Amino acid sequence: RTIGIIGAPFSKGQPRGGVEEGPTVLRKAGLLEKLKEQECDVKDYGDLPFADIPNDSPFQIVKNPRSVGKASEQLAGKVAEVKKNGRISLVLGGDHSLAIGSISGHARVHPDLGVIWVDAHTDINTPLTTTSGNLHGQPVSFLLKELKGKIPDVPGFSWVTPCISAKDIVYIGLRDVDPGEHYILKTLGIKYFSMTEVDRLGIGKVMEETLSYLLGRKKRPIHLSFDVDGLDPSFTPATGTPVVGGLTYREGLYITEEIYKTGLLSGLDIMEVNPSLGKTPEEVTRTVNTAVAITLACFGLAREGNHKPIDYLN
Amino acid sequence: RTIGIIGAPFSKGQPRGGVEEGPTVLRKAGLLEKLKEQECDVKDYGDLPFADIPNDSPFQIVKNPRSVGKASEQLAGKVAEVKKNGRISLVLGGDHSLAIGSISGHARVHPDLGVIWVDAHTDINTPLTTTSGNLHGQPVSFLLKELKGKIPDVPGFSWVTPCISAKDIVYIGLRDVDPGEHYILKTLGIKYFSMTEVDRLGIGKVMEETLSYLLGRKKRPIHLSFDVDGLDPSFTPATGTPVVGGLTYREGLYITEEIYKTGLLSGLDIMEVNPSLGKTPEEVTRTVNTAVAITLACFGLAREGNHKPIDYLN
Amino acid sequence: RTIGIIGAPFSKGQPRGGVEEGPTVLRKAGLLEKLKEQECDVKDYGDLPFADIPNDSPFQIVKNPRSVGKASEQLAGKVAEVKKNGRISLVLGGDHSLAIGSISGHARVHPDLGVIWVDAHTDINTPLTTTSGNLHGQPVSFLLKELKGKIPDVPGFSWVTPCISAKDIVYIGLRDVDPGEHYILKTLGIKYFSMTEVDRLGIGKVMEETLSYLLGRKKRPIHLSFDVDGLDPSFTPATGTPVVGGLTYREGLYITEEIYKTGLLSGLDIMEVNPSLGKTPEEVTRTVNTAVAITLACFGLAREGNHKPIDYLN
Ligand SMILES: N[C@@H](CCCC[B-](O)(O)O)C(=O)O
Ligand SMILES: N[C@@H](CCCC[B-](O)(O)O)C(=O)O
Ligand SMILES: N[C@@H](CCCC[B-](O)(O)O)C(=O)O
Ligand SMILES: [Co+2]
Ligand SMILES: [Co+2]
Ligand SMILES: [Co+2]
Ligand SMILES: [Co+2]
Ligand SMILES: [Co+2]
Ligand SMILES: [Co+2]
Repeated sequence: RTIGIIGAPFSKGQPRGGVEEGPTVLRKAGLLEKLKEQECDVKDYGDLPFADIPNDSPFQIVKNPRSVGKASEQLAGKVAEVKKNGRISLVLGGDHSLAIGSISGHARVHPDLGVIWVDAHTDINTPLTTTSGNLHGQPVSFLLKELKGKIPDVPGFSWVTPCISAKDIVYIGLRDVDPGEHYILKTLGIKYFSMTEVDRLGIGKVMEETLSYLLGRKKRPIHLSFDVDGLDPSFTPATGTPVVGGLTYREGLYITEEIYKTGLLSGLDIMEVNPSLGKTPEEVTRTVNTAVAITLACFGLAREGNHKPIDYLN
Repeated sequence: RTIGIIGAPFSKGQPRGGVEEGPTVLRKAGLLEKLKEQECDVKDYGDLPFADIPNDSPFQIVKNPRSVGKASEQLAGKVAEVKKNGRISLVLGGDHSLAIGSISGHARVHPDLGVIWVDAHTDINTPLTTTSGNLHGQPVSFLLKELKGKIPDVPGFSWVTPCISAKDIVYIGLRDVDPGEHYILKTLGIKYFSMTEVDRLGIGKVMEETLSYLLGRKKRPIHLSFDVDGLDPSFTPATGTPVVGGLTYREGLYITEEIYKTGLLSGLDIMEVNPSLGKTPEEVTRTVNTAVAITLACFGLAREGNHKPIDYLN
Repeated sequence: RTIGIIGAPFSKGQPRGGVEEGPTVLRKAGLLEKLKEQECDVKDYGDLPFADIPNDSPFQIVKNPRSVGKASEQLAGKVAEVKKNGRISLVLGGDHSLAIGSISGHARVHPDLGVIWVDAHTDINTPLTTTSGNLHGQPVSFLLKELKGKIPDVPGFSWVTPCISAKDIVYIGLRDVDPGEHYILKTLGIKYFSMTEVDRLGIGKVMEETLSYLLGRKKRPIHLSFDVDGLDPSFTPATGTPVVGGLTYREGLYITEEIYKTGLLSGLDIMEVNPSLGKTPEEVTRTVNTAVAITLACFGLAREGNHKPIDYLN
């Protein structure tokens, strides 16, 4: 599998700025090295340099819209470039708002992509439904074609064009969804597997249906947006919006192992890892370690084992 | 959903007296407020004042029988009253012995009720089978019609009349059952799902069968007696009789979310929460928080989300 | 059920010597007493005294081959003796290398035995595939008939005769398998349920298939080799090779409860418990406690309860 690593040290989609350290701690944990330890072809396109936009007052309640909108616009470009290089874009980012540019850039090359959004949240608040104003909780609303007409023209996002339909996305792990967000869920008929469905069906059936749902009619490129708060904070504590009762370490690896096995993974986001929020140096390493393990699984690392195409017994 | 809150600060069903603080810490955690934050109609009937019965020597091995028997008799009355007010009785109690009065009072109004008992124990010891003498581990024996004839006339329980049949109760979560208790299980043919069955079937199937079992022939009012030690102590540590290998936070919420969805919940007990037993201030908050989350789920709070009947996108 | 307890304080199959304390801490936790508390017939054949083999240089990369080979040869003899006494051999050991002698001795009496290997590892490295040289990670390679011809004549194992076929063994819990080990897995067609399969099917189906797999054609004696690192280190931290994402306390007990229920358990190993590796006195007790609970389950202790064949209500 050939990857296109892209560091995205951004945080203006939410209050806490430690998420910008994401690319740093992840790379320093040997991610690139570990990918190469596998049969992975890796090209690191570096960390995107997000220049400061000192003048960026709120748009109504929406915070740092110009900074956010510009970082996603830039990202979208780098992603598109890697997708043109015939590589799977791996976005080691800051907050989840970056998803807007990652998915957008991906769709430019493969407009028929299907999205898997693992998160404890749906992040589909509109600028009028969000109560926090944090954009890392509204990325999905900017992308849905069905929602084009409700989203106001927010400074910094003029370049955006909704690229995915409500039927081309599956949510897995939900356990903290706002009222307006849930209204949108049921109204647009979005397919989701909240923690209740996971508990009911088991992660195997959940993944079986998710993949059947998105790859029913035909095979299409898959984009996986992975918010680390989708996993229980007993696994990923150094994250800004933890919610108890999350997916287990195992369920996290099962999800990714199944996605990889599709052979259709083409876009991947690893978001919301914030070292600064770790209560102890071990919570940080535990969060980073869990984050790396999930990434390796997306590119082939299997729990049952791996082996090159040779005769080990000779 | 309309609730009838009833505080039951009682502890004489067992040794440790910190359980009496149950109503206090639960209410102070905003339970009433959080219920109102939902579409819940709440009337708090206050904390029942249990006067001291200084003269209450053991009956054979059975401890504090008069104190226990009187608190359940009183409770039964308050429950019946709330059930007559057309409200779902919510009993924030002390020890599980109170179940005797809660279920009894409930049955007075709805004699056809079905019982779901979530606990790590079966609490069906008779005064002759119990080895500890603690009544919080014998409540079920006073209620079963099938057992009427074996239970001795214990001071304080003359007012009791067995109200439920062995076939109108399901156990979920069992992992610490005494020999005589197990003998009673198999002999009366009581339906139960111990941790082994949960592991075997999954919580979804367990709940599917539990509800099919109790609501097969017809729909009937449901009484949920929830002992917090049914959940693993990694979730509810501040409890008197913890047993490892318990139901998860998720399984706990799944159970309740499914019960609520029946629309038949009419009686609820939240028992054995003892702040005094928390090893740290966080074990207390973790136990209380888990206790509140389970209660909210019984009245509609869903992990996938909630929304009023309006147009959020306008 | 009648047991034949055998202490095996050995550690030369790996670096750390604290595993030799296994028999000691296990017995001192009341294991023999607790077995008797059940309807178990127990005869403790004592702790095998492994004399020092001061002169034992590496064989290529393989470490302490003579010490290891001799301890398994001795063990095999004691096991065979207990199996001749019509008792179920219970091997409280040190490292997993001892499996070589336990299974070998067992097969002498019941050559048709079936093996269940619960571990986070496959321990099927050959002296030429192992990279660590630690024999506790190669035991399975000495036993497989299919592998006879690749394994070099290692000092200390001249007495060995491969006793099991690749089709008479099931692995459960795998999550850290070496490349050569995985090559062997797929090539010999060994049946296994890694953590991925557990996640996919559930432990109930996994056990259903494992037992159907080994007891399909006919009923045969079952040998359970239980490496405590098969369970998540949140349960068994005092172990030499911990790997996160392991089987839960519940899954561990479910496995054993199901094996016991077969009535065919005839050989049992409880390996890799190392007190010296516990970060705190509680990690040690937690590891030992978990180890005892699993053993009791193999001999009848059920979570739903137990009761003698009498009338408890009289
Ligand atoms: N729904 C909340 C929290 C969303 C959290 C964003 B996320 O999932 O990216 O961490 C909000 O709108 O602020
Ligand atoms: N079976 C034990 C323990 C029962 C625990 C009571 B419970 O479930 O309410 O906490 C006894 O009879 O003392
Ligand atoms: N595969 C590694 C680790 C095996 C661990 C051995 B065991 O499972 O017994 O703990 C090795 O060969 O050194
Ligand atoms: Co999130
Ligand atoms: Co998110
Ligand atoms: Co209990
Ligand atoms: Co109870
Ligand atoms: Co192992
Ligand atoms: Co092993």
